[PDB]
Amino acid sequence: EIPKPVAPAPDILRCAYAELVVTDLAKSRNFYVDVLGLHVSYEDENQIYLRSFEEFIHHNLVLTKGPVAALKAMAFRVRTPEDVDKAEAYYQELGCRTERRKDGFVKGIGDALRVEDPLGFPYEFFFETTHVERLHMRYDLYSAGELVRLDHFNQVTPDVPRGRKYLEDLGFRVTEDIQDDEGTTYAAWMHRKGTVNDTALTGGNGPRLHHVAFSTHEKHNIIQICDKMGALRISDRIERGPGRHGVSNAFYLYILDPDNHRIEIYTQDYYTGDPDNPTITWNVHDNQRRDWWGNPVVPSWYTEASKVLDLDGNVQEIIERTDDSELEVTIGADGFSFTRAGDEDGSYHGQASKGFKLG
Amino acid sequence: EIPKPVAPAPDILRCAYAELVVTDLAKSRNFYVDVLGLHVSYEDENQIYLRSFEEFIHHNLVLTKGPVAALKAMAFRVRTPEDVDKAEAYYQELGCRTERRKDGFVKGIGDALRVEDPLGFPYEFFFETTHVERLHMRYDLYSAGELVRLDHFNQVTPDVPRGRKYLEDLGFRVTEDIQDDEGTTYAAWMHRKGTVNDTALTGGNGPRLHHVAFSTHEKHNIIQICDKMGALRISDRIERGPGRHGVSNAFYLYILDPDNHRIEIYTQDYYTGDPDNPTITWNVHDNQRRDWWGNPVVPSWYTEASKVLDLDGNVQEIIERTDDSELEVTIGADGFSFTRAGDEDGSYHGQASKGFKLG
Amino acid sequence: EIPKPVAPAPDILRCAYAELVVTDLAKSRNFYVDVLGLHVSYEDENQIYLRSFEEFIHHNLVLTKGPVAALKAMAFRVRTPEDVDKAEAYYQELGCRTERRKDGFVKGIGDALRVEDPLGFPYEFFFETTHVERLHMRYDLYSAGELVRLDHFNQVTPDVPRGRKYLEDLGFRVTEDIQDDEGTTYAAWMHRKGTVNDTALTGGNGPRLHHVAFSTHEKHNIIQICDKMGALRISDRIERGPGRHGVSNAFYLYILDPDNHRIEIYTQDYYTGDPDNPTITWNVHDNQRRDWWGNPVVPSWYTEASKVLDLDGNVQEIIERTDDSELEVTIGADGFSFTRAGDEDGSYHGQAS
Amino acid sequence: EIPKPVAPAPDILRCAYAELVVTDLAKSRNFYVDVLGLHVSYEDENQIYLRSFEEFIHHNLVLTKGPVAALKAMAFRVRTPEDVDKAEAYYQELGCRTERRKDGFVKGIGDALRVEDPLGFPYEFFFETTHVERLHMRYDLYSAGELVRLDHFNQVTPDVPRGRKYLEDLGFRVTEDIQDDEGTTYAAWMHRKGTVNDTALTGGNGPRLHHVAFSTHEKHNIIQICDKMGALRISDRIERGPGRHGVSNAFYLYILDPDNHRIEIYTQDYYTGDPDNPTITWNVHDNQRRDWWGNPVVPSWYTEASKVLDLDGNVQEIIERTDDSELEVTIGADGFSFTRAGDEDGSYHGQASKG
Ligand SMILES: O=[N+]([O-])c1ccc(O)c(O)c1
Ligand SMILES: O=[N+]([O-])c1ccc(O)c(O)c1
Ligand SMILES: O=[N+]([O-])c1ccc(O)c(O)c1
Ligand SMILES: O=[N+]([O-])c1ccc(O)c(O)c1
Ligand SMILES: [Ca+2]
Ligand SMILES: [Fe+2]
Ligand SMILES: [Fe+2]
Ligand SMILES: [Fe+2]
Ligand SMILES: [Fe+2]
Repeated sequence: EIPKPVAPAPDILRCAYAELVVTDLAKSRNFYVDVLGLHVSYEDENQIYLRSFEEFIHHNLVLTKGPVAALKAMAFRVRTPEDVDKAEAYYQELGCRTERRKDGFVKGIGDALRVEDPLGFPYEFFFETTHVERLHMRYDLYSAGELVRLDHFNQVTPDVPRGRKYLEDLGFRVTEDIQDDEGTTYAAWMHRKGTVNDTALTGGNGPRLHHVAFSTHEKHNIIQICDKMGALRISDRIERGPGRHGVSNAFYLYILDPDNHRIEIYTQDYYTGDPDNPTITWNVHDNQRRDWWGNPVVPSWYTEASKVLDLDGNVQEIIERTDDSELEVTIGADGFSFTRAGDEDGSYHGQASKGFKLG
Repeated sequence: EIPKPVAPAPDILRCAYAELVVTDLAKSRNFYVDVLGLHVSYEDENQIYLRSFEEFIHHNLVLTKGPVAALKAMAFRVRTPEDVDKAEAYYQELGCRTERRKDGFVKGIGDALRVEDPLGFPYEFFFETTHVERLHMRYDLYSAGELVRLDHFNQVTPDVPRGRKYLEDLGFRVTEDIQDDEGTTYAAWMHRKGTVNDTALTGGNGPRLHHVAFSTHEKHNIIQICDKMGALRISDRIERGPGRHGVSNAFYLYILDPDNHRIEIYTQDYYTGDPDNPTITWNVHDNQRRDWWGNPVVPSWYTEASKVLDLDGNVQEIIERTDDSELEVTIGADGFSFTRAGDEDGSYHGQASKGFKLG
Repeated sequence: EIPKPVAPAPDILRCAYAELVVTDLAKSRNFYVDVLGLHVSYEDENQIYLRSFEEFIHHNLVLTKGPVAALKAMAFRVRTPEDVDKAEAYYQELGCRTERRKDGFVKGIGDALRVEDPLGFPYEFFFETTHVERLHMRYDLYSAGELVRLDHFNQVTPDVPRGRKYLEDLGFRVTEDIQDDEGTTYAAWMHRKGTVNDTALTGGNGPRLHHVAFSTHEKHNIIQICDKMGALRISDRIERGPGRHGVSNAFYLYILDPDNHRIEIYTQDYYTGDPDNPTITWNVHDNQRRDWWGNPVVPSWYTEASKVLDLDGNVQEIIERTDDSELEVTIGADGFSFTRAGDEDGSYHGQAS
Repeated sequence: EIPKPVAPAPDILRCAYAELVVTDLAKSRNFYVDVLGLHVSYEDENQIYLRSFEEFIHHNLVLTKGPVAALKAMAFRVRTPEDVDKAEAYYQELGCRTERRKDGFVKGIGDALRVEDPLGFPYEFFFETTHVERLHMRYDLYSAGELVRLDHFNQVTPDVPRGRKYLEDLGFRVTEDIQDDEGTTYAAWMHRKGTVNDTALTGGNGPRLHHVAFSTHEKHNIIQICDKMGALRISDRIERGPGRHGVSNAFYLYILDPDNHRIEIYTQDYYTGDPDNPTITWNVHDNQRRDWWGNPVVPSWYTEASKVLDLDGNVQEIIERTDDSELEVTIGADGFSFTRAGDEDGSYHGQASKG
């Protein structure tokens, strides 16, 4: 169990940006700029800085050229400069390695703290950032698939309850989770900004980064991303979806960047900002929990995720999950899922929904 | 081969309605009225007559209680009363069984001809019909999933070129089809009303009815039908979709009624009314042909379809397809499909796309 | 009355394109290409040829540089090559001036007949056209405001019944109209292709071209056009809408090009292909007939429209409507409209809504 | 000027509900339930408690039968039970009349403080509320016009800067405002929950309630409300819109209930939760500031607004605005607006846009 520090937690506003290491900067630029339409704040031979349509901070995504594709940092904005000091004290009390740079790790961010958190994830906390032109009414630029905000991160970690307690002490509130009747937690979603999540924990070998999520205004904007991928004959890069989630109630799509970093496109979840927001627990065997329409979850969604780096830039060692596997208990050989609790009709035994089995 | 009659073809306007035999009338009413929101023109203990939001003719769907669920008639409206006489002469010259009723087979239809056509299907031709209130501006009734028009039928038949040639002589024009490089045809779509199709042929054991399709205004209306089915905890009756089709370019969904009759919800195909409208042929191995986003086609879509009746109400004997099976050549153990023609990346061998094999 | 020819009418498929004369080609190009996103089929220093997303014929719009902005031709595609000969015989019998060019008037059209029709409008009939890449699945090109098809034309003419009967003889069927209890017709919509309209008649001084209409897939695509015009700070070129029409039930928007040619963006009207399609007549005083939500129709919509050219390229003289004016009877000083017939609550007198 | 208390401000989460006095409970029910589709949490012969599709607290709207239609309370939920104590101390230091009830003023709310605030408005602060079934995935109930959240209130008050300072001290942050080149402020928007507003101030004679706003998921849902109103032949109850706002960037519609209470339908504004969120100031003569498409703002939108009650249920006396009137300066006889700053073309003198 990760103890609660005596030192006060930093006041975290929201997820703010991710820095992803990519192997071919021009290929990655083609995906995030030419395909997905993100807006360039700055670029050079080594990095691309990108932001969503409604953002006013410098960026929501930094692509950094390097030898091994991986998550380098997931960054959260805090409420005041002083909260960066609070973060440093808090993580030092937790016995974590930290690095502080008064003028930032990446361009357009000022005083910043990066940490190897207790789950092995590279987190950044910052307040100071270069404001840029907020493009929210630049409909002369607006794409039919426009990504309007950064919404969340999702992390793969072997022990979800351990992680959940640590994030709750840091001030995230769990909005939804997936459990079974035998005490296992498979996933949890938790927020600061009053949406279903700012980060989330998915049970699996880790630390690895499951995805970064961007939102659109409307469901048709997500449809258009699919449509455009078809027209560009890159439909093999659509991993899963589009769908309606059970957890979050958002309309969703998962796609894969050139280094296989998974990106979610997301819209129309609900308000969670009240402190007694009802926490929703879904049973892992409920076949509407991930896709509300019952569509099967592709096995790569459960097995594949991005490497993460330590503060030296080396890949973090993976620790195997020993708790039960969501894949195995739902769509694997001894798996089970239901449409209606207690009804054999519309249940699935040892395979996925809708007539499919694991490849 | 089906010869072209000397007698002139009737001038067919459009698909108009289907008569489906259903086993439990109240359960079918719950599906078509309470779930899907179709509008009742007439009903009693034996039949329910249903129409779409923008229709002015008496009905688009007749549910007839009977012992064996099946298609009893697929009905086309012709341009004038005299075209019914033309249909009679045309099918008599073909040597088909016909039955003429001056006062109709179903309520709200007048003089009508039913035939057991050369492919074994019960076709109706009629002009006269009782007009009803056209509900197209009744936004006090409009549902979030509103079905606005009847769009088309789709028929399963073993020999597609044989059926296509016969429908062309009837005045239907091919818009799109699916072939392989060695001369096999798997499917064809053909129209009278200037959309992608009024009826279509799917290669398979037949005669069977693959589906009846209704339109919505917008893509979100289709999404709502899925969302409603999830809320009603009947997501197991969502067979396939939602998606974007390759062929037709329509946004789509397939669902199953209580007797397993398949209903397609469909929107935003293109205009085909010019006589040199460009035909489009897709290769059967192109994994964007059916779902443009590359999502796998569930095997039941290829295997399952409704019985059809002869004019005595008995089930038509099925004739087996001898040409290659689309299922087998694409997603079966020796199947294959591609994302980009000639590229092994994004190709699938012996399984479906996205990581699934056949269940 | 325009008598019906004994010569058979050409079989008209649909409205196909318009040729608009524009005064500043580059400014017009910025509007139709950079603002509206139409696709270039051909251009040079004198003309731009444009098409919609789902089109396979060469173009839906030809912009031709000239001294005086006007409609030069409104073109209808006919079913066969022989229908061009039929059109020529038909209009000759009508006593109209005609001009046949076996190699076309504009690029990408072959054998074509232009006429000064009995209402003073320059109509073209053609079959042959150069096919181009149908862009209907080119979602790499698709705009948030994408114009997907050419839908219809709308003509201003002084005597709507006279024009209506002429168009009915040509095979157009009336789908909707606006009348009053006195028996005056203010407007009528008529089709060949099985939508509410291919060419409509608006009562007013004419011949003038009221608008050309393009369709989108969805209502949000129309919203986006408005939003883009705001961002470009050209919201003054949004004339009327967005709204829901009563007549047609379509979602709509009217905007003005750099020469004040009016373009409608339009979506989601209904199927009219059956020959007994029920005709809908609205009362001119019904405040939901034009905008279903009861928003007022600004006077410029009734009074302003494009000049049209004769076959020499000179502007056609205008004939003043003598029938009652829809503007005057609804929003002028003695006009009125209602929300509910017979209810003074929600009625407007001498005054728009 | 309203002084800043020594006492700490309550931590306000969001706007939560309004109580509206209505004169005919059945006609109001028909508007809010049958036309607009709001969900009944509770009703009896005196009151209807309504909530939006995604709400879990007891209600977002209380309709209370009474002799004079008016706003009775605009309620904000606070973060903790202790914040209701803080609210009470804060308003007492401001010298405002307060009333606290441990068991609530309306059903489904527990310990609650109502105040007559420094601008004459009846504010409620509460934490405790009865949770109900959150209908957010009840797509079996979902309307083509579904109202999904309560978004904000908008208040008419004669002196905007005076009010703005008071709300900022309470912890609201200004997101957008409208000013001119002569030192006048015409409107301001301010939030707690990280949207463009939870309440807003519109310069005018007051206290009056300008509107209550509810959100939809998508723009077509707003369109459907207009289409349904046409089908019901009540299009005369559509006041303004639908449109795109300049301020807030939201898609919008304004309609009128049977007592003329104005309801906004609203979707797709932007995130404001960062404390240095950039504040946007529009010029009052910019004809894209209220409707981005330059559609004219009807004079009733400026002149008409609901009465508000004091804690005894009596109508608050209206104080006249002496600052310049947005109506007069933009669409009055001597008004002016522009499409492009400094461009005569697309400008309007002494009349509204679009003819
Ligand atoms: O329901 N799941 O599959 C979820 C729900 C929300 C998420 O953002 C996600 O990435 C997974
Ligand atoms: O691409 N296919 O799967 C199609 C395309 C159009 C249809 O109407 C259909 O039922 C199947
Ligand atoms: O109702 N009107 O104002 C209409 C309806 C359809 C149209 O295409 C139009 O241009 C005007
Ligand atoms: O721009 N205005 O007109 C606005 C902007 C936002 C609002 O919520 C409003 O009621 C008015
Ligand atoms: Ca268990
Ligand atoms: Fe996610
Ligand atoms: Fe189909
Ligand atoms: Fe029009
Ligand atoms: Fe508002």
